[PDB]
Amino acid sequence: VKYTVENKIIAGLPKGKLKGANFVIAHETANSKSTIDNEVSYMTRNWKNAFVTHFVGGGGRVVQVANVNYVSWGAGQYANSYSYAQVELCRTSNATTFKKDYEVYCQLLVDLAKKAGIPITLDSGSKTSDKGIKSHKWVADKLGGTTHQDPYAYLSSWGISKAQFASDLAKVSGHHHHHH
Ligand SMILES: [Zn+2]
Repeated sequence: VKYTVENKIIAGLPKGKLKGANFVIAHETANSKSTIDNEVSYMTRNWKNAFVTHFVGGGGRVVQVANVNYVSWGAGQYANSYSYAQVELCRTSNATTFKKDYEVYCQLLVDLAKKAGIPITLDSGSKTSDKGIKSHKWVADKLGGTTHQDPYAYLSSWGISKAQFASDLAKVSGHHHHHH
């Protein structure tokens, strides 16, 4: 799947070194009324409270709001010290929009993991040494420093289980000539 990264990197962010480039975090906004543009404007003004690296939404748009391979304030202190990137899915009520949003979400999570040298697994293991794509839920369950459970409630409303999300991420990495 093809996408365009819109550069809206927030001016003035800290560029904190990671303890390791071990995770890519899978989020969603939990906001049934916001657009991706609303989310980007809000996070620009409120970055001191929280920020991620990327939004996905608005029909498979990507907006980058922070550089990767530095701390982002997205998932509590324990995940934030080990997250190469943090990718946040915006909501839609439109099935055509969602299919675009979701395909691009899966492609971007795999693209970032591959660039960081992180395995394409979902919610594997239990520690900061278990590299991979991690839901906010897995961070809450295994590391603490947060209680959020995204993105599974939202994916479930669109008929996508955790098992289906794992299999969809593997299908991106499993493409013929995805890698050497
Ligand atoms: Zn989250």
